[PDB]
Amino acid sequence: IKEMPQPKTFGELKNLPLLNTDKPVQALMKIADELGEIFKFEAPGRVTRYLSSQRLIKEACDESRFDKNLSQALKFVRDFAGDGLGTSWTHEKNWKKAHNILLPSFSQQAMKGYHAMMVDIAVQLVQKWERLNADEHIEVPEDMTRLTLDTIGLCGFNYRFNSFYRDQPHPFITSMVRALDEVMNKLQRANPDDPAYDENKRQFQEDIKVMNDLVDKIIADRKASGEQSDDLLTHMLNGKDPETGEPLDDENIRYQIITFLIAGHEVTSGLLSFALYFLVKNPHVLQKAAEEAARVLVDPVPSYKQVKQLKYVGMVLNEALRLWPTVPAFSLYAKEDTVLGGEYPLEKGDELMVLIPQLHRDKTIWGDDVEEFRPERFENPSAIPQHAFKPFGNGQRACIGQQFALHEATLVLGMMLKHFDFEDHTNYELDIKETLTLKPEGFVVKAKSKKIPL
Ligand code: HEM
Ligand SMILES: O=C(CCCCCn1ccnc1)N[C@@H](Cc1ccccc1)C(=O)O
Repeated sequence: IKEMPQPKTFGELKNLPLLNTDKPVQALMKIADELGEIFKFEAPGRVTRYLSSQRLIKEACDESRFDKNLSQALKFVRDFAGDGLGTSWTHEKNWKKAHNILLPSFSQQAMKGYHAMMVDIAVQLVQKWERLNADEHIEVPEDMTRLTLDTIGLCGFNYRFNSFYRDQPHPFITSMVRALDEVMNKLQRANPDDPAYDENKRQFQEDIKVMNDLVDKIIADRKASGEQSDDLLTHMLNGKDPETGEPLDDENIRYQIITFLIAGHEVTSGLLSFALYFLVKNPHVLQKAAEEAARVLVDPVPSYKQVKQLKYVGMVLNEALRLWPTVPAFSLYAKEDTVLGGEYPLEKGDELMVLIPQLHRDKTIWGDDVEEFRPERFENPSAIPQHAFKPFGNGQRACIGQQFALHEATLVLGMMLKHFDFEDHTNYELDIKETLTLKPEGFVVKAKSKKIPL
């Protein structure tokens, strides 16, 4: 029996003030560096344990011993994502129902049907960059978010956000981002009941109403038109859970749409942003990825099959997910009393946090060059030990969107590498801005067209 370490405390507030910082994930990584593979973390009314080693996390990923927990972040997101798939407990009827209904909509096979709509947006991104003047640069996260948001709007409910036509965000996105911002602020409040936050709370209630009203209208409009487009909304309106034989109701459909819009916004564009960052910081890797793009993408527009042949691009994306996974943690609870790692006894209901970026730096798994960007680490998933790489979560509660995210990311990065040479013209210094996701803030490049037509 080992006593786990714990970072510095602040009297009655326990460890909570350590989260009152601009970059809490990066702060928690630094604590893990200092304290090792497990540390206790306490706040008023809260005890959890942060795990960072594959040795312990492989046990935590045992679904017979641990189930998904809603972290405080997820509990707060649930105020607007409801019992959508990402904020529901495994035992809620709507989790298994929606899971069973949506699985075929998200399979590798379903990507063949989304492919054309993803290409539509990817070409818009390429045309924007083809149309820049010589003296201009690219705001990378900003453009990647235009791409990923538009892609989930079109594939998700046949709706064009038309993000490449505008600077101001869509009304829905204004409220979604402000809601997510309130969540992060609320996690950092030492005195969350202070009347100083009454306005924040009033604003949050307003932003929830905007998200609900706008998505409910999307659903109502679709029902009234009878249109049967090949999108997630159509699948949810028509699908029946094989098990219960029931369809999802409209309220839960709205929560799923809200869930997908969160996931497909900065969470997914973060992957592309970090990938392009690592590529321009590693020119030999960029060249190898660019050589593959040119070899495989022989037609004016990529086909579904060509995207699947972009193996090295897929390895680039996995290595980007290894260093900066854009859902940086998830939470579990013990289903019964159990012992973690032969050393840490846990009681039924005890909570764990999996600190993914720190797992992905476990030198006993990856070797001493863990900070280097080497996509070749992913040549053979069979050489990687169990549960060493978890950017999409675990088990039946893993990311249902994983194939969607990787297909759109591989497609557009492939096209970017085919059509442009890239210059890190400012010698950009990585600055990772934290929301509930991660972004290389202010990352900019210049792109010189290879003048290959579409
Ligand atoms: C690179 C982009 C993405 C990453 C890194 C990511 C990561 C994750 C992770 C780690 C989880 C587990 C969370 C937990 O255990 O609390 C998760 C769950 C989920 N993700 Fe993603 N995701 C991405 C993109 C997407 C997209 C594009 C969609 C949908 C369009 C999506 C939909 C979901 C859903 C619905 C769940 C909940 C699944 C369930 O519990 O049944 N994700 N994601
Ligand atoms: O460590 C984290 C990282 C954030 C996890 C959410 C990530 N994500 C984003 C979208 N979907 C999930 N979050 C803990 C913080 C905490 C610990 C103890 C006491 C208070 C807060 C939590 O949210 O509970």
